[PDB]
Amino acid sequence: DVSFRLSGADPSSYGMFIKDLRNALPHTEKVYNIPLLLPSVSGAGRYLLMHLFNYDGNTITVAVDVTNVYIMGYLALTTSYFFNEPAADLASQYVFRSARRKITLPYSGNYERLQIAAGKPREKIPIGLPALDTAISTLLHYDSTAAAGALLVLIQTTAEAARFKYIEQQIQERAYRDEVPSSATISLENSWSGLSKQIQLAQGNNGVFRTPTVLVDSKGNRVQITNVTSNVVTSNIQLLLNTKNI
Ligand SMILES: *[C@@H]1O[C@H](CO)[C@@H](O[C@@H]2O[C@H](CO)[C@@H](O)[C@H](O)[C@H]2NC(C)=O)[C@H](O)[C@H]1NC(C)=O
Ligand SMILES: CCCCCCCCCC[C@@H](O)[C@@H](CCCCCC)C(=O)O
Repeated sequence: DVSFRLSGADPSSYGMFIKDLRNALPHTEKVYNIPLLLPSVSGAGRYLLMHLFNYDGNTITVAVDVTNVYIMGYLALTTSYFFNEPAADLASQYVFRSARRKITLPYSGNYERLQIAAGKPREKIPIGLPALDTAISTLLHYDSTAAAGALLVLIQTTAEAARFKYIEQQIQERAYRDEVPSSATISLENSWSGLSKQIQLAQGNNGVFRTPTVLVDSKGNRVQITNVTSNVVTSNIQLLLNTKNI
């Protein structure tokens, strides 16, 4: 299990949490020095439990699939909550079994469905450590519309930060003040599967992408990523989705 406490949190302690999160994900192989997530894991070992504490010390436990960093559901007091998707239902067979009741959320976990439920794209949802504190508090008491927005915050400040050093740094900059994610942040989130695939395809292609990946940079300009010498590959991406899962 990994843990993060919003009470007394700073860029340093958040950085430690993201390191812990990355380190809790198993790999037997690195591709271009980037850990390669496993094709599959059987049993309860497939799921990592993140213990998150809001400023007041109230807690949720979040279940994360270690093969893809997808949040499947969470526990809030004695109630478990899972996304409306087969992978999450499967997760409910292994985690939070001692919960008194189980609620299935009226949406899947994908960005498009969550944005519809929340009533706004994540371009317009501020993120940061204060937003994460809010998200935790929101998830403690069931409200499906509010929960959609909270989950959009949660996914980006945990899973996406684990996947990209740039996103981790973005959240560290937002330690005491929320701000909507940069277009670069959104771009990286959307391209994680694509980048993971192409980095793996580069293995037998002299470090060259079979298909170029289009990203928006920090300055806000659209750039093409064609090979492994790109800063996105050498410095940014921290975890690779296995091509068996793409
Ligand atoms: C591999 O990727 C790099 C980009 O990371 C490519 O180089 C850039 O491409 C041209 C010059 O060739 C310039 O417009 C850019 O300024 C370069 N960027 C950087 C950061 O140097 C390179 O062309 C690619 N190589 C192959 C074989 O595809
Ligand atoms: C893709 C259609 C159904 C969703 C399948 C699993 C995705 C939900 C699992 C958690 C998810 O929110 C991920 C990030 C979202 C990626 C989906 C956007 C298209 C996560 O928890 O980081």
